[PDB]
Formats: sequence, structure tokens, C-alpha cells
Amino acid sequence: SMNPPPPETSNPNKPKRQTNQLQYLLRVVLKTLWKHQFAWPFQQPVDAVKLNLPDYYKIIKTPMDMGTIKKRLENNYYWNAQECIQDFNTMFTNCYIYNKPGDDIVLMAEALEKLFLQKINELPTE
Repeated sequence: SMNPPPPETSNPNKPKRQTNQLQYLLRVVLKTLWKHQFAWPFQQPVDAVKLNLPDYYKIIKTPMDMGTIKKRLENNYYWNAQECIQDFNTMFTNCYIYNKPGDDIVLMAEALEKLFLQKINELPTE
């Protein structure tokens, strides 16, 4: 029922890059999803205490959210675009794993994911 430590957003010994694909992931992908009317439940780690989801972290072992992704991108945490794309996919997957099919939160994730897929389709060549 308690919250775990959040995912890391800094690791000084993890090697980093700033590539045009990672720049696109911040400037286009994250910014598009962040501003959406359905972004709010995904803008920070799930607070299982405030939201009264005492089983959330029993089920979700790889938490991810856009607050974390935003910080990772701003702090150049990633080596490659695939790591960041995986974080978005983990976020959506967690939502679909935890929640009841057809719930409104699942519709919210689906709307963000549709946009994510449209943007990733045009990921620039390195």
C-alpha cells in the first residue's frame, strides 16, 4: 500500500547522448502528450496512497510516467531513442495491466498512445 522510490532520473555513471532522435522525443513526442487534456494522470509517478490503490505496486513492477520521462529527457539520461520509446510503452502497458478494460483511464492512455504512435512513425533518421 506504500509508494516505492520513484524511477531514477539521474545516474552519473550511465553514459549519455543528445541525438536528433532524442531531441525529437522531447520537443515533439513528450511535449505533444504532456499538453493533452488527458495527460494529468500520467504526469507524475502513481501515488498509490493518495489514489487509494494499495495493490498498484504489487501488480506494477516497472512503474513509469511522463514526469519521469520528461526529467530523463531534460537531464539527458538516455543513450538512445529506443530507451525512451520503451519508457512510454511501459507507461501505457502498466495502465492496461492494472486497470479494468473499458475504464476511462484506459481511454485516456489510448488517446495519448495514438498520438505517440503517430509521432514515432516520423522519428527522424539519425
